[PDB]
Amino acid sequence: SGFRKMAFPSGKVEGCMVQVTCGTTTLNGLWLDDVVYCPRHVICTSEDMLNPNYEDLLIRKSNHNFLVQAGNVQLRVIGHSMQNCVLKLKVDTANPKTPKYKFVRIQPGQTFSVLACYNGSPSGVYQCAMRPNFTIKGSFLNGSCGSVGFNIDYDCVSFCYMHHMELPTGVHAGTDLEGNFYGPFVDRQTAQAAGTDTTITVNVLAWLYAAVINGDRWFLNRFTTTLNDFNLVAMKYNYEPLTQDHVDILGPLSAQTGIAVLDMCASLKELLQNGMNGRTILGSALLEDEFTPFDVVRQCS
Amino acid sequence: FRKMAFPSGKVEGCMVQVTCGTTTLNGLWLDDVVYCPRHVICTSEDMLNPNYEDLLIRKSNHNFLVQAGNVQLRVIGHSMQNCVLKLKVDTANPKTPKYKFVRIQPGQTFSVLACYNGSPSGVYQCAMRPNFTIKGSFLNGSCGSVGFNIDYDCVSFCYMHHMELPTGVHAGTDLEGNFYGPFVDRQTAQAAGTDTTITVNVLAWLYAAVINGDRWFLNRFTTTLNDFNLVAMKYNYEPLTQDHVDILGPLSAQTGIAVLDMCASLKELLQNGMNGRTILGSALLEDEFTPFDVVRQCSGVT
Ligand SMILES: *C(=N)[C@H](C[C@@H]1CCNC1=O)NC(=O)[C@H](CC(C)C)NC(=O)c1ccc(-c2ccc3c(cnn3C)c2)cc1F
Repeated sequence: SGFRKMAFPSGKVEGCMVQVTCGTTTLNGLWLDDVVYCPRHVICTSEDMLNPNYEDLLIRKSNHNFLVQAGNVQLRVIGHSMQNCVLKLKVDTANPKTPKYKFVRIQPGQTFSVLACYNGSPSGVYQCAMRPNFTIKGSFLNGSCGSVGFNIDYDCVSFCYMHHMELPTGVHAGTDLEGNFYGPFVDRQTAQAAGTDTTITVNVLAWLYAAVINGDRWFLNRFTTTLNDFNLVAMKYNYEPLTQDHVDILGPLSAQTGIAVLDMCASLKELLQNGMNGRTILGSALLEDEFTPFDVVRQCS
Repeated sequence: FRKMAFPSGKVEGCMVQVTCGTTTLNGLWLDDVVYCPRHVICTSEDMLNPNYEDLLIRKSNHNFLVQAGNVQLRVIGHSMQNCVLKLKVDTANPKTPKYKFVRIQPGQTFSVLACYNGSPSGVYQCAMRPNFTIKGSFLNGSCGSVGFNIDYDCVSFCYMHHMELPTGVHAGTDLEGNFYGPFVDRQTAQAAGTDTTITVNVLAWLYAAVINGDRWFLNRFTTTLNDFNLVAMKYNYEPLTQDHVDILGPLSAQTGIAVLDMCASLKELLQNGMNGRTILGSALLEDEFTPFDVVRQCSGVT
């Protein structure tokens, strides 16, 4: 038993982290085979970041302007290119610690682990979700750029996120490993707002099932609802609509607990309309939406 | 602020499986020794009432199967230290980090690398509760998973998982095999005492709120340590030790708020409540962030 926010073991990713420096600008890179991936704004000075013409800045750089360090060993850069907002540095040595890996672009609501790094050195690991407004509610300080998000399946690391920036509200924005931002953001030193965020309903439902599996049942009720009437209330409260695919992927939890998905939906509807009344669920005073159905099944089975 | 675990790679490189008969659990391979729970030498029926000295004298080195993945490590010695089994193996682990064995206090936090059949599955952050349980997340086969902190490049191992209690909390030992709390490695009804709130960590959390500009709860009073301890116990809060006051030193200096002034502010929060206001966005006080965790998350950690 037990239920905790849980990250993937980070060792396979730790073995890939390096430091990348251009001028006075240092951040993290990801070293896979003979290529180092990092945010392109490493090539900017402080004045460059206000309105950077990245292609001009990169054409004015040479290989020796990039200092790559794996621990105390300098890696010689022998080529460079740019793919969207990611800079790619070919080095003259293959990383012997390279895991089996893939690059994927995740969907809102999906979760991943973040290895927060500074100066190429791993600092901490934690679990994140892609928000519906395509920000992530991360924990990142100065120098964290180039830290990555990932999932692990068997022995294969699927990289899904590279960190680029923080927004005025404190949430974070970044790219996939092709350099394309999640969301309407740009790698420029300007204050940028996100769209209004919403709550990930399928994840809240998974977490309520987790609560039942671990003995928290006070929020249950006899009632059921139709899917449409649930979605009407959900949208009223800025919750994402629940699709039939969502109902289906909740099936295993429904069977494990004996609680139909639409019965649990009636419970959540009651919680939205009435609140928690000073009570807590799994120790939380708010409805948690950063566990997927898969996460709950994995931790409870 | 968010619970974050230490990077787990240095510990992942030390996880192995240990099997006796059909019982498999996890072990920790450091240099040429593997550490694991001694109840690996028990059958399910043995666990109801085990005699560990008598079970272990019937074992030889060749009864223990130690595997790093599919690779067997030959056992060349064995001994029991309290509730931990130590197996000397014929291979020194090339991935051995700099390490230490530490016994932590209630309230201290650590990362747990949850493992199954020697294979790391997940990492999460835990606090040792004042009743010497942890609110962990463990399935069957997780025994022998370890808890740790990392300081510079040194791994301090502080917990090895042994058992689940009726309330669903977890119990275990340090790496010298001494249980935290009054628990035993026997399959009987065991109860954790009623738990309490970790005062030193609530104070750390309040300092963290002040650092972020959220300081409505600061009052103009101070208190003595004795008076605060006596009041706090009436609210199911732990009393503070001198060591607690010391580890709050850095946050007190960073904010300019004496530890005892913050104690008086917390005392007011307890006697008067929150009154529908929040601290760091939350209506509950958080008690599983240590002073070190606050400094970690707010500053550059390795
Ligand atoms: C990578 N190392 C950093 C990570 C940042 C640093 C602070 N916390 C993080 O997560 N990335 C950057 O510094 C990027 C560089 C860009 C991509 C060129 N910039 C930012 O993260 C960034 C940009 C703008 C603001 C900002 C600007 C004006 C504001 C704000 C609030 N009110 N006004 C008027 C915020 C902040 C910011 F961190």
